[PDB]
Amino acid sequence: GAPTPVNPCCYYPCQHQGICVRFGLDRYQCDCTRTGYSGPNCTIPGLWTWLRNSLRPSPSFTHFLLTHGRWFWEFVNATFIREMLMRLVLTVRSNLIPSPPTYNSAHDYISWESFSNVSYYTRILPSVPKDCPTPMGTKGKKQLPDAQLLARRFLLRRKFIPDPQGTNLMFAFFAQHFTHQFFKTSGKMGPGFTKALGHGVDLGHIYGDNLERQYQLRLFKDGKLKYQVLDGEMYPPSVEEAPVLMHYPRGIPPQSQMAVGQEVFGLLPGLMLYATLWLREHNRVCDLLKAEHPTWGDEQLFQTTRLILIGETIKIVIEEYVQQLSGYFLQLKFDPELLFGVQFQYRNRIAMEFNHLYHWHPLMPDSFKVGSQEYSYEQFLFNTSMLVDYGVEALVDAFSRQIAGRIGGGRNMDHHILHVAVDVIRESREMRLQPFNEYRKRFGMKPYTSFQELVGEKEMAAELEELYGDIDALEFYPGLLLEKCHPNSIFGESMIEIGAPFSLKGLLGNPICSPEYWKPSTFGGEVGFNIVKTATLKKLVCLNTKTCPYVSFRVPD
Amino acid sequence: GAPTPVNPCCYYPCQHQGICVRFGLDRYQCDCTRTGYSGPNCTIPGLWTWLRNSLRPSPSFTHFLLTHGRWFWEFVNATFIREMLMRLVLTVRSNLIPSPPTYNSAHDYISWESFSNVSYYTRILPSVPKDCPTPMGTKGKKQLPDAQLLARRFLLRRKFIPDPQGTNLMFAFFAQHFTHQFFKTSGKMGPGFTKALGHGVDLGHIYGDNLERQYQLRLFKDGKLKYQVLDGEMYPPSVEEAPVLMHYPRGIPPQSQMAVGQEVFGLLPGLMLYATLWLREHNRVCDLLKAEHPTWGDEQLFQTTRLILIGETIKIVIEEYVQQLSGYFLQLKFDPELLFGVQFQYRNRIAMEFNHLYHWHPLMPDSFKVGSQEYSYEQFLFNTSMLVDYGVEALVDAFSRQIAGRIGGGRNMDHHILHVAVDVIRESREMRLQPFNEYRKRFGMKPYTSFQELVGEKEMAAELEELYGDIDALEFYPGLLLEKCHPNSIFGESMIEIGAPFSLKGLLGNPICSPEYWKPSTFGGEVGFNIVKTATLKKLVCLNTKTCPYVSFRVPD
Ligand SMILES: *[C@@H]1O[C@H](CO)[C@@H](O[C@@H]2O[C@H](CO)[C@@H](O)[C@H](O)[C@H]2NC(C)=O)[C@H](O)[C@H]1NC(C)=O
Ligand SMILES: *[C@@H]1O[C@H](CO)[C@@H](O[C@@H]2O[C@H](CO)[C@@H](O)[C@H](O)[C@H]2NC(C)=O)[C@H](O)[C@H]1NC(C)=O
Ligand SMILES: *[C@@H]1O[C@H](CO)[C@@H](O[C@@H]2O[C@H](CO)[C@@H](O)[C@H](O)[C@H]2NC(C)=O)[C@H](O)[C@H]1NC(C)=O
Ligand SMILES: *[C@@H]1O[C@H](CO)[C@@H](O[C@@H]2O[C@H](CO)[C@@H](O)[C@H](O)[C@H]2NC(C)=O)[C@H](O)[C@H]1NC(C)=O
Repeated sequence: GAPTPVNPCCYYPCQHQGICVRFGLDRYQCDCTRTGYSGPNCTIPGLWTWLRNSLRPSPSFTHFLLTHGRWFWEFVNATFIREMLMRLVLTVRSNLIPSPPTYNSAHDYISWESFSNVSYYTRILPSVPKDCPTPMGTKGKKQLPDAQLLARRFLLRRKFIPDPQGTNLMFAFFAQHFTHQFFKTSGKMGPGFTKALGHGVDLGHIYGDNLERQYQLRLFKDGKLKYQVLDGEMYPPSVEEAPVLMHYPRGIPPQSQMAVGQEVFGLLPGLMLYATLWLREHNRVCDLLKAEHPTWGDEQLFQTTRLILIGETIKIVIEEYVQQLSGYFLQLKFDPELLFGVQFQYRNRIAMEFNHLYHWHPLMPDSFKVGSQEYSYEQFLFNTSMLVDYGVEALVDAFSRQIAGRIGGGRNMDHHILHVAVDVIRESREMRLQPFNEYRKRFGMKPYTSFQELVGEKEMAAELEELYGDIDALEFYPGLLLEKCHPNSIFGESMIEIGAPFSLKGLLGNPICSPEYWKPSTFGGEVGFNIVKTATLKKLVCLNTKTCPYVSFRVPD
Repeated sequence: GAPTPVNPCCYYPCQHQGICVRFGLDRYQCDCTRTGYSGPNCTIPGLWTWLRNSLRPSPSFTHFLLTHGRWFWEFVNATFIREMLMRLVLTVRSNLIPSPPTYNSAHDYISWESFSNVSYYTRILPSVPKDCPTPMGTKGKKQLPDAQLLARRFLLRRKFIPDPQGTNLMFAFFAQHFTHQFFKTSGKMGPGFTKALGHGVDLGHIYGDNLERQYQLRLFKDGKLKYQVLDGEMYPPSVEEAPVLMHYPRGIPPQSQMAVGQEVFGLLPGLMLYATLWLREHNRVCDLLKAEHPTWGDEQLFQTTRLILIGETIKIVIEEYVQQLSGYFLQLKFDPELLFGVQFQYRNRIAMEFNHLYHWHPLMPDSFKVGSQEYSYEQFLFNTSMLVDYGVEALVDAFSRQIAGRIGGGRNMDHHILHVAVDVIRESREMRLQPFNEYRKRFGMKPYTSFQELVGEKEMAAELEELYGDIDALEFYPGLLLEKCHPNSIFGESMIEIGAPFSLKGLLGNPICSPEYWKPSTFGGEVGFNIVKTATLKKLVCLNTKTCPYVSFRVPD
């Protein structure tokens, strides 16, 4: 007879990535192995770490240096300091992600099932044990706030708040397209599994997440994908030409449906726009390789073109996508040679927290203005002809001229897609993610002392306090999307400091960035190795279109 | 109209791991990227490589230093020079294996299908193109020698030639058991595929190569495996208790069959001996963890014990298995911390050449002497009661007292298993492996100038020449098993210089050897982390048996 002692790991006693291990019935034991710190809680700093801890600048101070005084960055970008700084950004950001994946949605410990079964989403911090007092550990209330009252009172958009950095819809449809290749949650299996077993930039949203779908999408002649030429322009093939199951709506004839790598891409003109572009790019590279290598088979023309398009994707994401997102004056550079000196596992496992912080649905606008007229949400969604009605040139120019919404600060998510945020809050609770403050301590940040320190103003913090009860019990999604934005930035501090470790580890953590693959012979000679380099977003649109329209991630000024 | 020019890569023009790339119709282009050398054939040495190339000792000279003058090695083993040398052996041997796997049985080039589809055997050197003059490239005859006349005239044993190092059958049954966890060729798919997707030391031959087989083999109580206690001793469960398909012979009742991880282990008393031992070891560790962690579930008791047994396997293979095999006076040490300074991918992909050089069937003796009597091959094979008739103690002592056969030099493969060598020569030809000399140049060795330089004597070289026609056309299997043995060694030079890169890369290339996993919390506290360390072969037998018999890899002297 006893009051059933509390699980000591509910208090999160370990600090600095210390592993809480339960011993006996009520004791714990923090494993501070190579965590830099020692002691019963990994709070006593070692010699080397006490030096770096008292010399590390504030994370909000580093972002200030990278966004002011442009004259200093003009010189850095034109010397070898740029390469030397890039080696520092890639090394420091990647050290936070475990080199082999530690845990997953079923095991809160190192295990061979967590390492081998690639059908699982991995994770960085283990889940809250089911025998904790509160559903968030030891702090907060006995029942979390309402999932819909949270999304309506804080996340629902009232009026469109533009992005201060000028990010356009061409970036939004790129983000949705580029991420659906490793964010594919299986509805039949559950909320912690993925059909995208590639776990990174495999372009599974172009060639299919399996092999049968890949064969049915390929022409098997000159290594090309099946292409359907419509009134002069080249579009992806019709569904009856490439009979792979697409999630097209019922009733629309197969002459209108278009088969692509992903199953859902045919439900938006923007998602179908990029799938048309990469298919034009894929068939474009196949012509340039057959010229250099006539004595090549069908398979080698395809598998070598895949690595090239994987190469262009990693470059455009590093030097244009992340660049626009950060707003840094320091020009980012995708050079895998910068990591040849460091120990860096060229493997990646998609974490369930990365899927979480990537819900940038506030990007989407109130309506979609394609040139002359202005399509509504019900007119834009599931439109099976707008891509062919306008062509790639018109839609690319149209999306590059409309501003997207600010991410941080909250109250900027359009109400047609507010239900996605409610599924995120619900999934975050069924995965049992640790509080927002506990994830900051994992990513080198002090926890928020008050609620006003999080949101920035007094009114929103007052309601967020009575709902949760404690700042150490705030969930992961609200803290990210309700955090106060940096001045003239797209989102708050915690979005940059947590999102950057996952991105660079997922981009440079590709086998093509390894010394074994980063050769010109991998991409079929120097002709193909120079397609990976010098690859821009304009060279993706304007090299595959009849005319060259305006295409970038910012709106004209 | 033309004579259809020869494929220039049939001449293997590139040297020093240079990649032959075909350009146009008849030209080639060697990619010497980071190969150390430059020029049209990667034959012109760079500055750093010309220094190391004129200062690298002979591979037959390094083996002489490690096998003579024991007094010098007494001091090295008792100082930090042992650790410093071990860091050198692990780093230099592993640099030959590609960090991500380069090619496989279907692609002779870097490709995402070669990297992602783990159902393939990878490879180090690409295959001979189908448009080469000879089946071995450009040298040799138009038809390779007979597969059976080669195995009967050179590989077939005449009289038993013992192992000069004293390797016993306890080593042989360990080798066959330990390797069947990553050497499982799928008969239905073909000769280049594997059912052992773990690709390393996953102990899939204990817990099953899939998940359904794992569940059906587990007791799901205290994380143990289903165990069948027979007359006091603990044996693996009967097949009707763990209904997973075993390849037991037809007719024998299920009361006699025993279900284990692998399907074939029930066809030898030696294979069933180790499966009984590890099952006793697995259920032994489960008792030691439940004491330290009472508040643990069934899953964590199992998955943590798996990592411990994976840890003991890597240690016993490094410090006892490879140690006995090498005969070095330098004591080998399994310390993953020695690779924390080097860039080392803690991932492994099983190569088809590693499956090749591991055909040590000359280990098997003429007959099996179990204590008093002497069982023949037809009495030993498929014996469903000898393990229970004698117990683990008797069979372990019996196998540790009988010498095994020499591997190199040829003419030492027992005729009951000579058909395995014929399948190896046939598989080597259907995989189209490069000549034996071309694999030596890949593993830092000069090619054999003559046939006498290979075998050592005049008569065997004379017949091997008229069969093949050229020393640059000798296949991979005969060159390995017909090579002249080192003085008083188990096999020749090329077996040590090619086998060591694959082993250390496959042992240290495990995620548990990574800094992220090599913590005491991974193995459930310091109690379990010290089971991985100090784990010996005697502590595997004598800690799970009633009596402690003689158990080692050598025979008493
Ligand atoms: C280590 O961390 C814990 C958790 O934050 C600290 O809190 C103690 O938790 C134990 C639970 O077993 C309680 O019995 C103590 O009363 C708690 N202490 C306090 C001050 O609240 C613990 O103090 C930390 N240990 C050290 C040495 O700092
Ligand atoms: C799908 O998009 C097409 C155009 O891309 C829509 O058809 C146009 O609708 C506008 C109304 O704003 C008319 O002015 C045009 O004449 C139409 N053109 C064509 C070719 O149809 C269509 O209505 C959209 N479908 C849905 C369901 O909204
Ligand atoms: C590079 O390696 C090749 C292959 O060993 C050498 O052999 C030449 O191969 C080409 C095939 O295109 C023939 O036309 C030449 O006649 C071969 N040369 C000789 C001497 O046999 C080639 O010589 C090497 N190149 C260099 C510069 O050493
Ligand atoms: C399987 O092995 C058992 C013993 O492990 C064999 O049975 C023994 O055979 C010997 C003959 O050398 C007899 O002297 C023993 O009395 C037998 N003991 C038992 C318990 O049967 C058996 O013959 C073997 N089976 C085959 C097919 O060879």
